[PDB]
Amino acid sequence: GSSGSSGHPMCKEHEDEKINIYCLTCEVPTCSMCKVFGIHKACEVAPLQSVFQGQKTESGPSSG
Ligand SMILES: [Zn+2]
Ligand SMILES: [Zn+2]
Repeated sequence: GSSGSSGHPMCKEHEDEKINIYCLTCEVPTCSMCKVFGIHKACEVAPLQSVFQGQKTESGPSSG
């Protein structure tokens, strides 16, 4: 009706990969390998741990 069971979102690229970090730009909970070794470079990932206000992305250049 309205309520129901729901699991955790898994990275689209890696069907079998427990999400480690969460993306902001696109607003999608993706892994880190996709951010450091993927297309999620220009995006802004944060420490899923807490994910407090303010960006924490310094290491890693941003591509077009
Ligand atoms: Zn992204
Ligand atoms: Zn991934």
